[PDB]
Amino acid sequence: DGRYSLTYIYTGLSKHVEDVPAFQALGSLNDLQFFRYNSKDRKSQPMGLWRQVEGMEDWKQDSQLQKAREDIFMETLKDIVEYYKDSTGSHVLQGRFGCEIENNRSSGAFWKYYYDGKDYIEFNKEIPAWVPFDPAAQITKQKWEAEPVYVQRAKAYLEEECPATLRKYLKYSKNILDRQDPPSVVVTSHQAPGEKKKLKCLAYDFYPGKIDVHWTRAGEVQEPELRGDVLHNGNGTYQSWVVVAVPPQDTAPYSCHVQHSSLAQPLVVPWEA
Ligand SMILES: *[C@@H]1O[C@H](CO)[C@@H](O[C@@H]2O[C@H](CO)[C@@H](O)[C@H](O)[C@H]2NC(C)=O)[C@H](O)[C@H]1NC(C)=O
Ligand SMILES: *[C@@H]1O[C@H](CO)[C@@H](O)[C@H](O)[C@H]1NC(C)=O
Repeated sequence: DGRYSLTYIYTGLSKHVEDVPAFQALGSLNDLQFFRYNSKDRKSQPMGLWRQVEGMEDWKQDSQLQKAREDIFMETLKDIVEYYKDSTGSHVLQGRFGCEIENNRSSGAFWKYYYDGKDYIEFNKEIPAWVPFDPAAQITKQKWEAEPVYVQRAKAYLEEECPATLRKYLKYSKNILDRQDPPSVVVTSHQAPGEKKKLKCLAYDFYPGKIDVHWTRAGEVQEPELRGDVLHNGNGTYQSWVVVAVPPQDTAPYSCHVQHSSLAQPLVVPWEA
């Protein structure tokens, strides 16, 4: 088996402006986002290729869960501002948590918070306890450890529930995270009035993202003039391109090359002037 990670990111603003939700949550599985939730619509919604996966999660229920998470989160943000006596200001609290497995074996877990961008508090499951980094965190810690169960629960969340959720999801996501969709390529050219002719090699509809794309001028690998790539989350696919400018009198042979993990051997696509 390989590496898999389940990450969540919560964002809360103490004085949100118009059109910006006070609370936002999102979740990822590896390099893809599978869900989202904000305090405006208050609904946990699958995203990307997960919008088509059935029976992996009861979104209606997970929404009740996010609403409850939101309440605690925003109360936390509220208490920090109350502590700095600055409710007139605009502040942010960000949370990060999740885990990762490698070869079906839990390989890591994390739970950390940031206030106005600085480390606020984080959970150390080995102790187990919260570690304050900011003075107001001393209060927060006192609250999250007011009963013996609490840390026990937090430790149980990272060591048992989270990795269980991740495994459950992997069961329904093989057709998503384990894909090896081969790249479709397209060589194209454009002549800018006054400029040289440029050739653009495009690799698309492929996954995983790791890919090798380069041109060759007479069997000679060229230095790209431009270069970019993108991940279309709704699709779960990448696109990577390269662009070379060609001398207005060059006659040499131009061919594009693509190497990807899903290919038994590299691909070549010459440009026919
Ligand atoms: C995945 O989504 C991307 C982005 O929506 C698709 O790319 C678009 O494809 C259409 C027609 O093929 C083009 O007209 C658009 O210009 C493309 N968007 C851009 C700017 O990248 C892609 O085709 C989708 N792949 C699959 C397999 O559905
Ligand atoms: C790991 O995968 C096995 C099958 O490969 C599964 O039965 C098990 O529940 C998973 N996690 C463990 C070791 O509990």
